Amino acid sequence: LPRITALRTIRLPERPKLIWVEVETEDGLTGLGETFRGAQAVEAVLHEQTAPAIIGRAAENITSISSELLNPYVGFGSSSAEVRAASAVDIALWDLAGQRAGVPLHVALGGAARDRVPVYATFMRDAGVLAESLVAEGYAAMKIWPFDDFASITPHHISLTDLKDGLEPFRKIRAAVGQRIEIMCELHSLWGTHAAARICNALADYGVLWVEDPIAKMDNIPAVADLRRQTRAPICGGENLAGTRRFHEMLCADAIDFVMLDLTWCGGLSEGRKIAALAETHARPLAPHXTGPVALMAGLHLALHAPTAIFQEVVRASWYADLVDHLPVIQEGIALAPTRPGLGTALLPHVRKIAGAVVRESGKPR
Amino acid sequence: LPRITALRTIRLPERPKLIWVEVETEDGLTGLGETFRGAQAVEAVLHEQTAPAIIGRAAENITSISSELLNPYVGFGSSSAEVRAASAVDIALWDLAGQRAGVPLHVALGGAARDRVPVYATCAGYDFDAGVLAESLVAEGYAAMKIWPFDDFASITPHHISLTDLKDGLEPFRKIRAAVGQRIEIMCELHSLWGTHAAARICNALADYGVLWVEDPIAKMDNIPAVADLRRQTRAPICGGENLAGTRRFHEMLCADAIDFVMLDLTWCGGLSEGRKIAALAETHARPLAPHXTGPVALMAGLHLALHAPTAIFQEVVRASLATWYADLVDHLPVIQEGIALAPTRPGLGTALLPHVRKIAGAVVRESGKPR
Amino acid sequence: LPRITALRTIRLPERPKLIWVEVETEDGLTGLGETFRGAQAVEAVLHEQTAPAIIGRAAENITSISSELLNPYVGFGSSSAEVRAASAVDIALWDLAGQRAGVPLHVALGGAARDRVPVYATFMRDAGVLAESLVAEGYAAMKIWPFDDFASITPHHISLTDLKDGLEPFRKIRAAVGQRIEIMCELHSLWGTHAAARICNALADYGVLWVEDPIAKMDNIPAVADLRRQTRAPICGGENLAGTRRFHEMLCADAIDFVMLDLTWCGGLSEGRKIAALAETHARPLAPHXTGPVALMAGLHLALHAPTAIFQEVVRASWYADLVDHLPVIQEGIALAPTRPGLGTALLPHVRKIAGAVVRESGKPR
Amino acid sequence: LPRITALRTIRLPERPKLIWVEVETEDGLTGLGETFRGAQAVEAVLHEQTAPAIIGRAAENITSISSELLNPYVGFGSSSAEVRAASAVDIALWDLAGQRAGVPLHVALGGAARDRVPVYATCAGYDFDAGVLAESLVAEGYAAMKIWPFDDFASITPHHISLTDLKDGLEPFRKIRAAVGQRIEIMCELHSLWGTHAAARICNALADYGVLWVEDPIAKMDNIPAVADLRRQTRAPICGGENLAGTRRFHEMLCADAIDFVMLDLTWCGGLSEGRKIAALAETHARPLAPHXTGPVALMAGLHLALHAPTAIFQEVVRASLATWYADLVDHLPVIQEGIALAPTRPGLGTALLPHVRKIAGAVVRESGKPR
Amino acid sequence: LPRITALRTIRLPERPKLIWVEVETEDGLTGLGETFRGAQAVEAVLHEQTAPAIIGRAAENITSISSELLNPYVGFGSSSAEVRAASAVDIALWDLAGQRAGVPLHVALGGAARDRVPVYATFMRDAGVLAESLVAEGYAAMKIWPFDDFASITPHHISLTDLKDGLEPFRKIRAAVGQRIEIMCELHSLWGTHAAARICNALADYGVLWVEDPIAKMDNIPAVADLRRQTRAPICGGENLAGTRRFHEMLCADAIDFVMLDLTWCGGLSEGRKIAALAETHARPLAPHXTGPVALMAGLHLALHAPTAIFQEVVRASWYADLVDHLPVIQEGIALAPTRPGLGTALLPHVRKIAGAVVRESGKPR
Repeated sequence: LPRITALRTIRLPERPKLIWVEVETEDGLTGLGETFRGAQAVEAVLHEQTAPAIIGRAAENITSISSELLNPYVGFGSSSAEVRAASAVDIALWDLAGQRAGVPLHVALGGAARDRVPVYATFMRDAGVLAESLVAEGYAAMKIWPFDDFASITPHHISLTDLKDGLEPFRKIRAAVGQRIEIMCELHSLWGTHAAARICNALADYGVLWVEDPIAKMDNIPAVADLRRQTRAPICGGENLAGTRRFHEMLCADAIDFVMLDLTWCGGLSEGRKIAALAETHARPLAPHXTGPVALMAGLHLALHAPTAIFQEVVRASWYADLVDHLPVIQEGIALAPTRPGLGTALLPHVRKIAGAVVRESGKPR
Repeated sequence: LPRITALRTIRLPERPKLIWVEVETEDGLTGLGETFRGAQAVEAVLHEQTAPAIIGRAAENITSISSELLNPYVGFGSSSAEVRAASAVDIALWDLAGQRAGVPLHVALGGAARDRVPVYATCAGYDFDAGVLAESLVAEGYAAMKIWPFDDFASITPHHISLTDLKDGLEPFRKIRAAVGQRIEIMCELHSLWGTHAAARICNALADYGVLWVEDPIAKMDNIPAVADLRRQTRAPICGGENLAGTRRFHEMLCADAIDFVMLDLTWCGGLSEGRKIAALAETHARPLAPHXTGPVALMAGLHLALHAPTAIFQEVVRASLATWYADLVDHLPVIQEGIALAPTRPGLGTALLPHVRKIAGAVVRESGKPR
Repeated sequence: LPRITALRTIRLPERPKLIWVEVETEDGLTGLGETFRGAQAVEAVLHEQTAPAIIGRAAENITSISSELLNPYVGFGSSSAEVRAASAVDIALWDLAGQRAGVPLHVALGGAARDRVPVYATFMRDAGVLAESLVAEGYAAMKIWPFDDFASITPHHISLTDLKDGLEPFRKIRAAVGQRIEIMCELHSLWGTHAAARICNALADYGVLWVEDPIAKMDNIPAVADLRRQTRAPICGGENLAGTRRFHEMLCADAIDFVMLDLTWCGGLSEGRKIAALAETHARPLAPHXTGPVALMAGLHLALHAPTAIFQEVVRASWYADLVDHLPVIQEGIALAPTRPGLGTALLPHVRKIAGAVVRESGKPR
Repeated sequence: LPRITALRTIRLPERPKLIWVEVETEDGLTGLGETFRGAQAVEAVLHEQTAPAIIGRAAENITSISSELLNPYVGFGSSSAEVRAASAVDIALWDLAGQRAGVPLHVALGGAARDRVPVYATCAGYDFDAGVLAESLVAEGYAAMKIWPFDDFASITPHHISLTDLKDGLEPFRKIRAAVGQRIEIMCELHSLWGTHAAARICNALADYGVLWVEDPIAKMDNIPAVADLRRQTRAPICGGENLAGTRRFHEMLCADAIDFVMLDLTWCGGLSEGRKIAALAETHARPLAPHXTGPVALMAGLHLALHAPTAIFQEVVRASLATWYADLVDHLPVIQEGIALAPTRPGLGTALLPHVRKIAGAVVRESGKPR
Repeated sequence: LPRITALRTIRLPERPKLIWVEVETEDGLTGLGETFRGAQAVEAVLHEQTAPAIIGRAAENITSISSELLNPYVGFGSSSAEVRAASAVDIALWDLAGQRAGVPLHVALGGAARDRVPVYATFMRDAGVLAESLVAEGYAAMKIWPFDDFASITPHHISLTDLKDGLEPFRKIRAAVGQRIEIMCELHSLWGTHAAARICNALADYGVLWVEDPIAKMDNIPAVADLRRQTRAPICGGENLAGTRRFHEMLCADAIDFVMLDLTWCGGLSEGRKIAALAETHARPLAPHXTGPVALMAGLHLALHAPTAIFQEVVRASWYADLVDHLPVIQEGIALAPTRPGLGTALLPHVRKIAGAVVRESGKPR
């Protein structure tokens, strides 16, 4: 029916890590997608290789386009420039399916599993004070990463004295708010097995909800599974992983307690929907990750569709409002279900005319 | 002492999939590397991401640089544009180590395991009846040949192959046997095109032709359980790894008993540092190895690895009897006589871009740091 | 290019466990290696079997020579007299590659992963006092072995009363310095499964960094893996093991938390480099072991190259200075990266003329 | 009571790989043992290390002594010079136990399981057309023969074997079959020379010759996963263990279903105490066993184990019809008639060095303790 | 050489569970063996089936006779009447080998691994008082079974109140003697999985050395392995098991921490020697079990030979002295190595003339 007509990318010097992709179909509509990191490489993928492959294709064949884009000869099965490009396009295509059908993107996926989802907020100074305001604002959980700096000394060991400093923020939170908020420890994929296990064991007293991405890197499923087995710590994994294969393997190895994924990194909404189905089959909980405003809106759509989603990561400090027309409605630490058709957000008309914006186009723009 | 001072990429409109990378050091030397596919993406990585990370670093910390470049926050554990870019730089760095020490690259790696390696030729000339081909390949002394006559059928569907399409794909195997019998090895390339049923059906049907290996049967070869089940059910000899990257994926293939032979492309796997680690994996498992061959630098890099690797048995090459475009771009190509590649004696990689390459019409030349 | 020209061994009656090997190449240079235990047997291997195999060979083919030497018809896959000889020669050959290239040995290996590495020091009286001086000197860790004597009663059981005596030094350390130093318990491969597990469990309160070589002997990978699983104690293994095969097996069984290796026992630098790559693939930390001055310098070179190295074992009490021209520079419990080409140490000219030195030569000495 | 008083080693310039060990006790008796390869290393171990450890100990604590000598701080779990030295002493100690009790060695071990064992002959005479050989071996009553025609090809490369080299290596198998059909068993020795692909290719190609076993296919046989995968994929009958040592490695081979037959050399595996433990492993797994045969002492030690071991089916021997150098060095050799070795009736090992051996020209004789 | 000439059995109405077997060889010597339970069935096996099989056989072929006797068409692989008979005969045959060679039975086996072995003694009233006398007498360990009676209510559950009563003796021991004696809890193969795990967990605070035979019955290797895994309790197993096969399976499953065996039940000394070698390969400790005086002497011989033996079970209350000429010398909780040839004990001449003794003979008695 309606075919893909043009592909446009936008980069802004103010945000060098971001890239926006707009896909035009012949019916006058335009879909929005986004991805994060290696923005020039992604731009190059989208124009050099993605546009020839997708322009002229019927836009309704989203899953089939995803399969092809997620399956390049090199760079498949990882969050590569190739796969970030594919993720961006897939979001724009689901956006378009929602527009065409006049329903929110999560409904186009197959429907809402919930009308709203708890959000968590994403400390070196006084984490207890921070915990107080977040509790007051109604946030059920908070995430902090106070061990990061220590990995620059060495990722394969952490001193007992450096460990103790890293634990202070958790002591401060529990002293200030007890059990009134959940804590997540983010390890950013920085550590070897021994350091990871040392941190995980030391966190026991603080009752964290999860330890996220403990091992460098999280494609190391045997290392994560052994850590989980030895320490019995709650492990979250997935943020920077892509494709059902690595997710399926983590889940089957019993390496993780929670599934995390970034819809702009993991392959996109079509892939993320498949990962949600894997999480459901294993009865494991899931939370989408959040970069730019589009990643956030795509994530929230998944968090409302996914049978086992429990949280959506939001930022508090994020300029998103300068780029797009709508953001999700968050009330007392709870994001509500969008009702607008499609993704429910679009770039503001001025974004192309921002100083030094790099705007590239393939095909025949409207 | 010697620090990295600049990073240059070259792209030529006639070879759109290729990219050459040149790495300059304070001591006046330039190292050459190369990679293949998504050349603009790779260029972008090299200049937006790699250049700021390596410029100012001592060039001699090859494996440390490689560890970093192979571990980006996104794109790790696969032949992503990130890892391809890393591989190109790693080749340039080993080139430099060879140069500084005045030794061929494979000696910088820790020594030759052999002074020559058997080759098989898959490509020739300027562009890139099986019985007649087999005859002349045998005449020229090649121990092995690789063909891929099933590829077209996968465009009908990658998940089934008819009995009729099967019979036709097997015709070239019949011809080779009828023409030369056991005088050459045959390798069936499947290019990661097929699902489990179609691959099993092809693998079983090839039994009677005594193929040396069936290469990359499964779409895609990160599907280790699918490959392991294939090898188990059919008992076919399986070669895997050409388009995979990093020690993790190879380590997993090998532990799962998924493959009989290890293949790798030195400009896709992470580079020579990683390839050296991948060769050690193979040696530990007692499995044989062959480097894959794209541009002249991949060829020379693969050769160095084939001479260094304890278990290397073959090196994929360009046909030595037929003049090739490689010869237009670089000063030196490996000596291949009678199905044998000889060990290079020159220091470093042993080949460099010809002076006119930077000036070719429509060449995109991008630079970071301070080119001399 | 330059070929191997002569092989010389030196034994000194003062140090009966040691042996030094010097390899001459035709370019005038000479490489130094060393190994420890069964020094006469090693001498016999080097002259009877190693010298015929290597004299006339190009010295640059280090890895290939290692493969042949590590692969004799009998005695492969263990720290045998055959494999200690091979290790000694391989160190001398890497020494020579560094000399030829005019770079430190770790650079010849492929480069530094770090410019310096923490060292640990290697108590029955008052361990707390010892802990004070080591902390003061800046040592991050210390290793003690107070259970050794009990294994001579029986290696398959340890009395609750003997256990308690063995634990005193750990109590004294923690009372005297708290968390200011790491402790490692060395079990010297002396114990059966039950005694090992008893010791490991009793050590929990003292928060040891690792328990090293708990089982007699550490080729017993199933016994070590079960101990690790049942007690969840941090296990170090490898000191007296050789070849990638036994290391690969330990790592795959999840038998260990830390990889230890002795470069004069394990097959040498070429083999040790491969073991470092295994450790890296598993994301496990590594520390080289230290015997004579050469073992120490070879170890330190590996500790600077190995992606996952965290410590280098040093002695405090070691006469090394009477034998060789250079030792590594240790500052405040931190060994710095050598800058001299090659191994960075050579026997002093007088060593051959020491009283009763046994000096044997094969080939044609300079 | 009777304590070990001295330890003697003998080396002869004509048999440079061999070493004999003699162990003296207070009661006037001397026990004989032997081992093979790295004879100077072994001599050194025996005198620098073993002698101080055993001298003064009661000779009757054979298994305790063995446990100690087999557990050196370095060199354990392999046929190291340490473990070879230990094995030689353990044989001498069981020799002594037999002597003191006035029983053949295998009876000291706990009894004969059989009064004779079938043998296969691999060596003859003074130096150490397959159809003609097979004919006379059959004529002489041997149930089995062992050949190793692939060894030379491994010096080209251990990681691949051409189809042509393959065809030639198989020729002796064709000849044996064409000459004698099913009248003799054939055993293919591979001597741990090959990588996984070359071994699989050889194992598969031997299917049609009905070989009893393919021996030590993999370089080296501590690579249990490689051997297990080989046996699984090809279903070939695999014999392993000749050059391995200690119960651990045998226990692991057996549990992994890597082998169909257990081979061991009593002068390399740890000795008779350890071999007895290794035979118990085999019995538990219901797997058959054969001792390997180097010098006359290894032969006699292997025979005793073959008569004792519950699952022993064969014993490798020297050809009984042809006079051998063994007869120059020792007083007694096993009775081998018609492909059968008879149980010795003499006490102890049942053979001792001839008086003139100590005096042979250029004999290196070293002693520790107090020789009488 | 000397052939088996006659087989004689003796039963005494005073001890209905026992049976003695004497084997005569043509050289005038006679060997003694023994077994326990189902004494009439064993008598019937020995005369109906064992005697025809062994009379006329050379006695020196002990291991071969054992193989045949342990391998009947029915009843192999268990401590059956068939296998108890075989065990009895095998002990008599090893006894004879020691006599012929003029050495103690453990020396005939291959030698002593130790010249002496610790013994442990085998409470509802006041276990603490009992603990005091045993400590005073020099016993390193004691074994009690206070949970037995509860299994007669039901073997598949134990009440929290019944559990508490069962634990009292352990509380009393630790209150009265602290860590001065080891405790073993004997469960007699009485319990299902849940009861066994409940008991095992509740015993943690009392620091028992082992829990022996927790599951009904100990051929249930998966049930024992899961118990060991879930509770991490030290498990002893083997007393009533026979043949290397069941032992090999327990050990490979990591079901046990200690190997126990009864030489009159397990197949005999030849079989027990093979089980000792299995224990050694796994690096697991071993203790022989003790029924009549012969079982005890046979056990002690094994405990002196077995590389990994740590204890020998002795009784304190045992009339043995009325039946045989020698018992082992126990000094301060330590049994010393026998020096007499053979088993080192023989029936007293009067035993055949005891009132109502049932004495049966096959072959031609002297």
